[PDB]
Amino acid sequence: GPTGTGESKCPLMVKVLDAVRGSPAINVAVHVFRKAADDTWEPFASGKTSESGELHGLTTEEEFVEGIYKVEIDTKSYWKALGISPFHEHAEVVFTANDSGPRRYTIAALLSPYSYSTTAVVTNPKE
Amino acid sequence: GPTGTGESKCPLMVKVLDAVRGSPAINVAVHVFRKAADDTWEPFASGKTSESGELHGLTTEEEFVEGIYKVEIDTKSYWKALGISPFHEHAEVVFTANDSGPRRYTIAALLSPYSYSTTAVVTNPKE
Ligand SMILES: CC1=C(/C=C/C(C)=C/C=C\C(C)=C/C(=O)O)C(C)(C)CCC1
Ligand SMILES: CC1=C(/C=C/C(C)=C/C=C\C(C)=C/C(=O)O)C(C)(C)CCC1
Repeated sequence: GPTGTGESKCPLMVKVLDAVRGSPAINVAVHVFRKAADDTWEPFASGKTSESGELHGLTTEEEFVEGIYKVEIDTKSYWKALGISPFHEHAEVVFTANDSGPRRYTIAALLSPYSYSTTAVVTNPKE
Repeated sequence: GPTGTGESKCPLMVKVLDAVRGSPAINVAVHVFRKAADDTWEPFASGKTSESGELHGLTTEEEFVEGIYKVEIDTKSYWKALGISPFHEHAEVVFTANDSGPRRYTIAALLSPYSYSTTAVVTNPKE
């Protein structure tokens, strides 16, 4: 498993779906941050979802150390570009990772203009 | 039940449900904040949900002016009290409050240990 800003066995993956059109939510910007020593959020990784609504390759197993991470989904620009003025500014998922060892995390979000749902699927690696 | 920063017509209400037990999520801490010129968040109101899982009297119409607000729900303390290991650190809902539109805002949240869903009901009448 590789080291730095690429994809190991992809420890963090984000998947976003659209509940109004019944399709993946394409081109949604995603920003990830790690809480720093000094209690503030430092930028950790970023990207855009693909044609299938997924974003892989945000980090490696070597760079994804234990910590508190924040994944911010720009849902507002997403809906605005489809001409809807949605309710939320963005959708955020904050969680503690790899505190009992490394794990793979998939963060999924289902979006509607006035509602969002999020779920996480966590698997214990090995290959 | 409870309250916050003083009781009026109830321009903002929060309701929290438990998907694991099919009940209202009681005694959950809720904090609300208003975004400031310097872009940081300032405390605005807070409280704990009552027996029916609702939190009212957080603000009043004079004080609730346009801006961007953040509602933070301490979901982690809620699952720990139940003996469940939860995934999220808390649930946040960030939205812009506008005059133009409707006035009553109900933010509802349905919690599971690895997943949460949030919806907003914005009306002209009550609740
Ligand atoms: C049910 C559900 C969710 C998970 C969806 C997943 C895990 C979808 C995987 C593949 C799909 C839906 C088909 C596809 O890409 O073609 C999320 C967390 C969004 C929250 C709302 C309820
Ligand atoms: C969040 C949530 C849910 C609960 C909603 C509740 C308890 C709403 C109460 C009042 C509302 C939404 C405003 C209105 O008075 O019209 C259900 C179980 C549907 C599942 C999806 C997630």
